[PDB]
Amino acid sequence: RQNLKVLLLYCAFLLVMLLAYASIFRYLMWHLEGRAYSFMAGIYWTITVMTTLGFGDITFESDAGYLFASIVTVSGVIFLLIILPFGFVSMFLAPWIERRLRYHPTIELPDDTRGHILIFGIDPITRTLIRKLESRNHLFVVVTDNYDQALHLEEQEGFKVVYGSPTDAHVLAGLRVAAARSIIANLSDPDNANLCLTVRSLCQTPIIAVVKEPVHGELLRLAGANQVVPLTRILGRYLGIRATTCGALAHILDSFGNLQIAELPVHGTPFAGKTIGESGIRQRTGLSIIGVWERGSLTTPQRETVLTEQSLLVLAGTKSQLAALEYLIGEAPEDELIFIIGHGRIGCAAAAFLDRKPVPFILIDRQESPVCNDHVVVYGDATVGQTLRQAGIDRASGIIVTTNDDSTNIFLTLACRHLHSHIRIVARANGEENVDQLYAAGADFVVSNASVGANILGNLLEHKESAFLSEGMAVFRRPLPPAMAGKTIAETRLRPLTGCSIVAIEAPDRADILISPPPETILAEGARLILIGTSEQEKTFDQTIAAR
Amino acid sequence: QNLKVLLLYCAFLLVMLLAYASIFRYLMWHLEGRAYSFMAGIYWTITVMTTLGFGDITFESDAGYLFASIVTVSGVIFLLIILPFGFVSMFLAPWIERRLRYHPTIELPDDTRGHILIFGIDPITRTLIRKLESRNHLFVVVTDNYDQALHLEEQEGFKVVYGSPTDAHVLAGLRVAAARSIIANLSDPDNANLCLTVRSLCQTPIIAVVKEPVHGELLRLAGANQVVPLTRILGRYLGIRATTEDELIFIIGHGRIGCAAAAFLDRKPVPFILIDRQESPVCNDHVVVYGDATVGQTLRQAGIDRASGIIVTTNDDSTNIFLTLACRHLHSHIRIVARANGEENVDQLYAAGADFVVSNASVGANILGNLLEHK
Amino acid sequence: QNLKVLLLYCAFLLVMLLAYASIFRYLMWHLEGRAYSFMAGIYWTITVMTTLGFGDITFESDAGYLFASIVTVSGVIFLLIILPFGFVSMFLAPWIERRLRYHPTIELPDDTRGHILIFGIDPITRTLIRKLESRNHLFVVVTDNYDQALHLEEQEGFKVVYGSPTDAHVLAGLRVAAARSIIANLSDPDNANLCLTVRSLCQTPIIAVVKEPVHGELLRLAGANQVVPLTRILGRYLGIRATTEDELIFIIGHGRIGCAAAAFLDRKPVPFILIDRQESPVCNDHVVVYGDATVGQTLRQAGIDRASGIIVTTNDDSTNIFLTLACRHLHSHIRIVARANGEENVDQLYAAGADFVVSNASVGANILGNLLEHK
Amino acid sequence: RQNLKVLLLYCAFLLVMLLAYASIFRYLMWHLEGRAYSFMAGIYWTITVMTTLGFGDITFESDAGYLFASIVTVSGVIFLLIILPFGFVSMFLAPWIERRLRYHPTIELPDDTRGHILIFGIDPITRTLIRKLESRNHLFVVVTDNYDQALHLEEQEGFKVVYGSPTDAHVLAGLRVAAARSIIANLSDPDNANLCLTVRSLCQTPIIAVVKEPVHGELLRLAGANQVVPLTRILGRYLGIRATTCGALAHILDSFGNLQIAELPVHGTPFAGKTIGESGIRQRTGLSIIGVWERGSLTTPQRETVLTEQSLLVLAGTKSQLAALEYLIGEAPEDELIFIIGHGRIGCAAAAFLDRKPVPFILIDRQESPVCNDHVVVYGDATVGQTLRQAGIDRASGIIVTTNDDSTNIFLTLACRHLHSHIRIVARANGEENVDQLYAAGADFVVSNASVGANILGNLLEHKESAFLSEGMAVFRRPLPPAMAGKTIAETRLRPLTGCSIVAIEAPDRADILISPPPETILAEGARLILIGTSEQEKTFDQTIAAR
Ligand SMILES: [Ca+2]
Ligand SMILES: [Ca+2]
Ligand SMILES: [Ca+2]
Ligand SMILES: [Ca+2]
Ligand SMILES: [K+]
Ligand SMILES: [K+]
Ligand SMILES: [K+]
Ligand SMILES: [K+]
Ligand SMILES: [K+]
Ligand SMILES: [K+]
Ligand SMILES: [Zn+2]
Ligand SMILES: [Zn+2]
Ligand SMILES: [Zn+2]
Ligand SMILES: [Zn+2]
Repeated sequence: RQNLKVLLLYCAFLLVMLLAYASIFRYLMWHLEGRAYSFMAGIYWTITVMTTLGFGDITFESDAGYLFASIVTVSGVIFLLIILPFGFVSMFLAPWIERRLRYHPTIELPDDTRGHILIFGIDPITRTLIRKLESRNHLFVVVTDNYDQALHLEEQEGFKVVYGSPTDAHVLAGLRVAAARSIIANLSDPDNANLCLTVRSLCQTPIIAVVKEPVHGELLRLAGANQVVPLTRILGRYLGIRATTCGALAHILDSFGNLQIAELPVHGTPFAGKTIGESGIRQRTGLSIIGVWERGSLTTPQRETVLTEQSLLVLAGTKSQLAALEYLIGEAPEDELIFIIGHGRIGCAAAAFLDRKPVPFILIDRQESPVCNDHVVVYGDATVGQTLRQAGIDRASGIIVTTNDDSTNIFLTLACRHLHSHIRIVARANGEENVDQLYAAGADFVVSNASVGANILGNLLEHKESAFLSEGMAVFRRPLPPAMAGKTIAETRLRPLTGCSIVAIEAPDRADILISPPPETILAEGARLILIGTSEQEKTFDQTIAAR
Repeated sequence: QNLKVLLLYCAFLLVMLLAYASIFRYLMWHLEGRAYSFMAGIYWTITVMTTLGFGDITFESDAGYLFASIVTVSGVIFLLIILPFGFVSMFLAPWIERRLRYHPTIELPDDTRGHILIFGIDPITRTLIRKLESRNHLFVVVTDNYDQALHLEEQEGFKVVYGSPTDAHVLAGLRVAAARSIIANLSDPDNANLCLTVRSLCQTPIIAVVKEPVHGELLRLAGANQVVPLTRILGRYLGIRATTEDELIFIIGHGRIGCAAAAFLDRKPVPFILIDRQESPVCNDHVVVYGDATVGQTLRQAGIDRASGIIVTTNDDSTNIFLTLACRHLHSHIRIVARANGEENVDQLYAAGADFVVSNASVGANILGNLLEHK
Repeated sequence: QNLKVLLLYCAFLLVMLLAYASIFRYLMWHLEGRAYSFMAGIYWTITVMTTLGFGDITFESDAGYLFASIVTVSGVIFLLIILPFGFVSMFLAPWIERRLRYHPTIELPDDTRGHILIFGIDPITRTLIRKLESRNHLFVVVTDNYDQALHLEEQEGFKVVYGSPTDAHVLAGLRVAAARSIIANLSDPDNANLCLTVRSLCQTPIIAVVKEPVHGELLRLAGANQVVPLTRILGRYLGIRATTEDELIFIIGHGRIGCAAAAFLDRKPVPFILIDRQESPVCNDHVVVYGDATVGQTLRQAGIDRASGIIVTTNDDSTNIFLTLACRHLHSHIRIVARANGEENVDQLYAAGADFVVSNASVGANILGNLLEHK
Repeated sequence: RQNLKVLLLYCAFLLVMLLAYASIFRYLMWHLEGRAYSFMAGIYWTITVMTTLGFGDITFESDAGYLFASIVTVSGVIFLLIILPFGFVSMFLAPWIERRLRYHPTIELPDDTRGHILIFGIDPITRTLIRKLESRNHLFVVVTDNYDQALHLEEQEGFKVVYGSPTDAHVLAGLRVAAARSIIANLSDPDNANLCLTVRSLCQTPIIAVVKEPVHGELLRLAGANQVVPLTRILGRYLGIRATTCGALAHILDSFGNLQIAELPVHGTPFAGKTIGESGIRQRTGLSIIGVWERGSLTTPQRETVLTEQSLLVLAGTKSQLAALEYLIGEAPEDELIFIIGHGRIGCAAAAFLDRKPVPFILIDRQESPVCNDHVVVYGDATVGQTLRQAGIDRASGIIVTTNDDSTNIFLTLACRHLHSHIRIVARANGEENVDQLYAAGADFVVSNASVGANILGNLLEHKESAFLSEGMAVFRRPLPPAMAGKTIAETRLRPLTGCSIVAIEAPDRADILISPPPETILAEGARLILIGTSEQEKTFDQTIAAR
């Protein structure tokens, strides 16, 4: 842009210089020496002089003609010999060298820039959220106050990088935060607080803050943030659920008090190896298989679907419906004891989780946690010798390996699995490049940080048409009224009446479900509906069915 | 400088021109018997050196060949090598050489007078500069830190010099004698060194910002014309804002300021609690409640409930904000006074819930600024 | 690459030449009725583009003027801009661009086979390289450390790649499948990661240098074809050299080696004293006498007098030298075995008084080297 | 050198190309078209073609002539249009940019380099030894293994800088250590040991090692070093001598057992304010004023010389002669108590000194000395408040301020002198740029590290014709034999007879001395000689006087 324009702007000047001279010449030849020259001769002459070719076939004779020739000559040397080779070189050669040779840190965004997604605080999660959602070519812009880090992210991108204080309002003004589509506040909690209060001072643009300590959750909504994600606590959960010898029930959401969305690791459970229709999970409980999570993907349930031990079943149903699956697994193993190696915010979160549903564990680390005063820790280097065995890794029913270094995690998983082939080992993979290797070391399940993080933010980013809608709302299930047996969702006109929206229609006699049905969907008899609206829209719903 | 070297070389070139154009007209006459008009001589000489080469005006004698060969090369050496080099070197070097690698300015020009020497850059001084360059005073900051001279050179509005502020030779190059005023905002021992050294070269007025108020008379002693105990003052402004029985003021942060503020609330007896993480390396006369205020029930275990005032005094604004935000959530009616190092965060401490905010940079600049034009 | 782009552009230029020289001869004939020999066409075309401009062969019709104007510019664009650029860009860029700022090599060519991947550079491997490039094997070292890739790139004899040795995509670019052998000389957890990852891409032989000998079977388990417990071995070589009653051997230095050596002198019961400064982060089974050996009567308070042998095992050669020098001064007849990390200091440990010197780099290279060509 | 040669080598080729072409042309014109051209025409043509001037007055006509013209044309564009502008630019423009833009670290010395002085371990002392002895333009070469430090020393020099391991023998080989004049080993003691053992492996070049811990002195001579300087211990001495309220006697050398070279701070002594002849120091004791040290300079004593309080008197005489000056000062003040603020190697050395001649002191510091277990230290920050007064700085007779930071030293000296105007304050100046300011703060005397260091090394460097001669020798004084009353030193021919050398001849009845007398010096009656030879040369001396 700014360099190419300067180029052919200067070419327009040169062509003007040409056409001018070629005519001044034809004038002089006529008015000085009495020679009528064709126009092309004027061009041909002028070119020949400036370019310093100088054929000498067309020359002047009067001193006056000498002067104008001398002039045109120099004008060739100044503008075709100096500037034009300079400009061709300066606009082409400078970018390759000046910008690799020394950083020219981008400090501001263009005036017109809109629709971008501001990333504040780069790390494995966000870096993975970027590589994943640039598959829709969103304009991802990351920001850093760290000069040497802006260097790295500028040479390898994918995403434009800005260098500056994320709290300085003037900086945020140059980032056109008002015209932004969404802002990801992935800094420290006090910086996240500063960040939000500052953005709320310039605009109202949606801010998804990733909070470290879950207690600071309400404090960041308070700082302005539209949605808060306690990632460290969540990953701890996913670890504690994966470690419980027999796959246990995990509660995801309490939609008012009507419906519970939950999940279940199929491992060590009578549904493992068995299929969906074979297990007949919906039939015996009345539950709703809203989706199955196997190989890092969200898929719709099928009857012919075999549940691997590695699988995770999402659920939806009443409190007495979930209860029916805590008995269809369904007995706890005697002498449970889970080693949690690593007392980060995650290992601590996981230990807080295994506390919530009482399973005794041992927290092993090297130094004491700067954050936690409520967890007793066994102190000692796990890498060095008999440390795990002195704690008694022998009577353990599960090892959760939670170091912030993947290479170490691998080496423990490798060390444990060698030492005990049959025990449940759950590891944690910061960088998702090491996921495959924790499995290959012997991990029964691997929780990739980057992957789980990106998936949450990603979903919260493209659901951001109704994510703050979904926030502060209740989701419910309604047995489809027989009056609408055979009628379209569109023909029924449910949303203009009630305000609720259909997200899923399952079969009357099947574990199969149709999720996010199109407006042209013809309803069926007995088909069980599951919708999302306000608490009060679930309410006025029952009329607009009775009304019409 | 670089421009002078350019058109000095253009004067030489025009001399070369007028000379050659006349040597030519001489030769044509004295070698081959051709009288050429002066303009023809210029026109020829230009045509040769510029290597255009029309060939309408040529010599014939071997002698004429020689002078033509000479004028030809002189064109290639001075219009083909130097003049494109010089146009490129004076224009292209500054954009690249100076962004690409630092050429640290080590000295001030001979004639430089009326400048205001800044020694020890920080939020205060940086704010004193943006504020008093609205009268376009020549602000010159100095640092012994190479990597810091880099930052301040690319972003300016003030020229930056790299060198030891205590080395007398350095101060001599800074023309301290002809200076209008000197701001000594370093450590107390450095400030002392700085003054004793300037008093050795001149008598130029020196406004020293003293950290520990006891060292105040020691710096006037080092030469300083006026001494400003900024940390003590900001503590005062905090203690005054927090009172305005069962009075009880939490002071979160035991810096020199929170300690100054606690020393202030002592002077007019109001009971307070000093909360911090580590013990103050400077104070042995204030009892401190030790514990991280960010982590959980720390403030409540001290009893933030029967408190009539919280003074939030961390040296990090983002943390101050997050406390003010945390306190005001926890207690809507109590007087919360916060402190804003960088004045970019002032608005946000208010927005968090601060009943009053004391901006360091702002209060500092205002004092120095006033002391500078009242000088 | 860069050379190809050059004479590819020369082929285009010669095409431009032969084309123009014929278009010209055509025009002269079809425009003005002048038959020109082919060489005249070349000679003209050269003369125009090169901007020489003799003016002996010129057109007269406006049409001829146009084609001449065209050929003229085509000379200025392709002989005046690109050809001097390209000669400069392919020649001048490598000397400057690559010394001036690093362009870190991130990947290996498609066809690269028969190479020996080095993972984890240090005195041993660096010595294994200088020794086995006497058969001109393609040694490629890898590092995730940017500033270390710089050093190893300017001083080589081995190509350097910058990247995570555990990232599978990185290993894919290194053509690990077509590799001849891989040397895993990282930490034990990294070595484990490294192997499990290579075993995921290929089955290429991996010689892992294991630090703690207990992790030996764990690395064969990670895939490694052969495991070398170098630290344990060097300890052995030290313990053997120090015996060869009242036998009593001082082992100065409680590294993995001095600890290995002490474990060795345990296996065939000879009483010793382990002297160090801090406690070993790895060993809880060796009692150590704590105290700085450099500072005064430390060795004599332990009783270096009734000792039958000193094993000097510091990870600094200059210190080892200074101890060996200090001991041999203090006791001429006692058996002193020292350890030489860098083999540049071997001669000096002898010269200080070492009865035998165990060079780390040398013993390491010899083992790996043998394991590499016996492979 | 290497770049200029490549330039005019290429100019020789160009002129060859010229003279060749100009003759090929004249040949062709004759053998192709039948035109005899003068030689100058050939040059003139050839120039005109290659330079792309192209007058077109002299052209060919045959196709053959076209070819050779086309050839000469291109040869102009390749060698006058590409290389010659490149080479003019590359040899001129590269040094200014390539070398400022990125370091090209000098890794080796030229083959022929001899007579240089290798500096190993740059610091205030050596940097001052360099600025001082480049006033004789010696080739000072400093060496460092620190890349970022080689950068600094290369841009500011004065002295060429080499980058490499000073212990690596190959490195030392490139430094041509064999052809070296002298080597200064100013590294750590183990590095100094390594350095010497390595140099002794390549050559025998003289090595002056600056030893930190004085106990390691004999260990470095053992490593090869020809002379060892325990600088830290010496500076401690100079501090302890300066602090003793009344100027005390300090013993410099025990030449066998015959003669003692000593010194005396004149401060607080009855010679202060008084002159040399007025005090009549030589007269009452028999001592020899070998030189006076006032303002950082070594000067010959004069009778009309006033001894300031700041002065230091060097001495030479027997054990009973020095004794006579420990009573002419001469009484110790009651209640002596010296604060030594700073427990470095120097403050510790100074405290070890004030121990040797029992004066009670207080060692104050912040942390405990990693090196000393024999000095009890009062721990506490001296900058912070009542720390000095709680130790009782009130009953102190002297403060020695010995921090490794000058700005702090200044601030203490400034703080003490404020607190106590009359007490003896001795400070220490690392960098000699701060010396003036310690005085201006109130220091009664300032010991500049850099200055005292350079002066020792400097002297040891230019005395290196007889420094190792002076080492292991004894210096003596002899009452000039009356037989040589009126005879020259040269006429006497003392050195070929005895082997001793005259360094000083003083007057029979004067405190004045003539030092390093020229060979043409006519002796006098009673004039007292002081010479330097071997222990055994002082012996055989008494014959060669009795012989003739
Ligand atoms: Ca991996
Ligand atoms: Ca802000
Ligand atoms: Ca060596
Ligand atoms: Ca100074
Ligand atoms: K012509
Ligand atoms: K003609
Ligand atoms: K021409
Ligand atoms: K021409
Ligand atoms: K030309
Ligand atoms: K040109
Ligand atoms: Zn915890
Ligand atoms: Zn305090
Ligand atoms: Zn051990
Ligand atoms: Zn001591």
